[PDB]
Order: sequence, then C-alpha cells, then structure tokens
Amino acid sequence: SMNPPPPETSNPNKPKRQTNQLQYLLRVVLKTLWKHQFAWPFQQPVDAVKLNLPDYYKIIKTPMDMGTIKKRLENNYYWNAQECIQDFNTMFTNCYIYNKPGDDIVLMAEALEKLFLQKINELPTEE
Ligand SMILES: CCn1cnc2c1c(=O)[nH]c(=O)n2Cc1ccc(CNS(=O)(=O)c2ccc3c(c2)CCCC(=O)N3)cc1
Repeated sequence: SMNPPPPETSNPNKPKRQTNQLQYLLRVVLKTLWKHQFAWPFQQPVDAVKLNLPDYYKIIKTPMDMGTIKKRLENNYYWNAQECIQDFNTMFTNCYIYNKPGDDIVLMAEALEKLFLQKINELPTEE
C-alpha cells in the first residue's frame, strides 16, 4: 500500500568525496546506461502502488534505482567507486529477485548490466 521513503542521496553526517573514478561513474557509466532505450523503468524508485507490483517492498528491503545513484553521485555521497558499483548491482539484483527469470523487465536489466560491465571494464586508475 504505501511506498517507503526513497533512499537518501545526501546525509550531513556521512563524509563526502569526489574522485576521478566517481566522476567517470557519473559522466560515462551512468550516462551511458541512462540513454538506453531500456533504462526508463530503472530511472526512479519503484512506485509499487502505481505499478501494482504486489508485495514489492515486502520482498525488496534494499530498493535502488538509477535516479538515486545519479543524485548520490551529483551530491558526492559516495566515498569510493565500490559503494557506487554496489548500488548498481543492488538495482539489478532486486530486479532478478522480484521478477521471474526470463520476464521482459529482467531482459531489460540484463541488457543494462551487460553494458554496465563493458563500461566499468574501463574504469580509470585512481588519480
Ligand atoms: C525495475 C523496477 N520496475 C519498474 N517497473 C517494473 C519493475 C519491476 O521490477 N518489475 C516490473 O514488472 N515492472 C513493470 C514493467 C515495466 C516494463 C516492462 C517492459 N515493457 S517494454 O519495455 O515495453 C518491453 C516489451 C517487450 C519486451 C521488452 C520490453 C524486453 C526486451 C524485448 C523483448 O523481447 N520484449 C515490463 C514490466
């Protein structure tokens, strides 16, 4: 019935950083996924109410979406690339867990994940 509050994108008690890797994650990785024709279901938190996705937040207790990731990067929320990569992987995994294998939304996530891995293969060394 109700949706939970979306994930935080900034916190005044969590230290903030910019790194060249995090800049690549925003400017190259996130933007490359975001343009994809299959990105739109992943661009905002799941509205379980409007999507009619039964039990979404009964099953998924660590929701994540690319809009949240984008805003985290914009706000210097991540300390390191591993934290950001983990959020992408949580987003994909949530899709694989909630939906049935082979579902069209799963095909979309798999296409985005393949592309994500292409792009992170080229993550620069830290400056
Ligand atoms: C990712 C969060 N999220 C947002 N909407 C979500 C979810 C979720 O987890 N589960 C869901 O069923 N939902 C609803 C939902 C949202 C969207 C869709 C997919 N609609 S489509 O793009 O026109 C489409 C149609 C045919 C098709 C594909 C994609 C896959 C590739 C080509 C292919 O062979 N078949 C199907 C279900």
